[PDB]
Amino acid sequence: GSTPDYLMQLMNDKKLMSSLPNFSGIFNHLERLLDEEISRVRKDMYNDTL
Amino acid sequence: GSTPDYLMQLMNDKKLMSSLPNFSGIFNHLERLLDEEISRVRKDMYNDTLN
Ligand SMILES: [Ca+2]
Repeated sequence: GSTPDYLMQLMNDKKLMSSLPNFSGIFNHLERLLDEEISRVRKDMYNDTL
Repeated sequence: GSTPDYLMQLMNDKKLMSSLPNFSGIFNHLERLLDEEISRVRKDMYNDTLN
């Protein structure tokens, strides 16, 4: 039984990062790490179905 | 040994985040994910050594 609240919070962080490409551009890895966490979360929620 | 380039880039990102508390504070999880990746990287580099 999975909870969407975490995923929802992450995607709001992601929307925000997308809105600030100038800030994102001064970090080496920051936005990629958020993307990877989001992919991980979605995979987990789906796999707790199988 | 060296050069541990990925770790240095991450730790630079972390210092930059610390330097920008107002920017960091508008996100729910962003800085923690960075902290977690750093710990993971240091752990892997150390474990690769016990081989
Ligand atoms: Ca922190």
